[PDB]
Amino acid sequence: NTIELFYMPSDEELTANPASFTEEDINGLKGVDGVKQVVASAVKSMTARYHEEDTDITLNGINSGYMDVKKLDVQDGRTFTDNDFLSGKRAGIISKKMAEKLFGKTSPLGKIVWAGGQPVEVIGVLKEGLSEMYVPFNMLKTSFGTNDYSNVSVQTESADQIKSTGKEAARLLNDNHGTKEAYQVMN
Repeated sequence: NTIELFYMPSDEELTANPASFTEEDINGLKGVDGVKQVVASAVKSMTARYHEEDTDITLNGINSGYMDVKKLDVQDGRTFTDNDFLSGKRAGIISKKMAEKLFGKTSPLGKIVWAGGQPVEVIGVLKEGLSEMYVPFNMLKTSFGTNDYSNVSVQTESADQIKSTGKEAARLLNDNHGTKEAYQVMN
């Protein structure tokens, strides 16, 4: 019962204005009829570093709805709290693979990993294939200057709402951005 929103401007759209979702967008969507939850992330590739070890990782800056909806399961340590998202703490939850690459069999919990030159305390390792770390989206703003989400889905209350909620959510997006039909769900 989730549907993803995409940004694809038409030629009619591009020649009026020479994938971006704002915080305003994420907050608006939550109030769209039929929306149970908003699933939002900013996905970026970069190197992560601990001591003498380097690996390439996926860093996901997410909102509070993302964990909610995604069956993301922490095996050791803890998951994010709503205040972690609020304050944008320098806190990260890492996959088993990236923990193994950077730490081997040593516990990563409490250690500082440097992602793209930014320090992040590992507060959780996920249940078990990819090297990826999750951090509060608000941490991306201050640390990397990332102020938009790259990927957004909405979860509906029921399956029969997808078509209409999806459409409404897409219109809302277009209206916030002043675009005609750039934002859309699959028809």
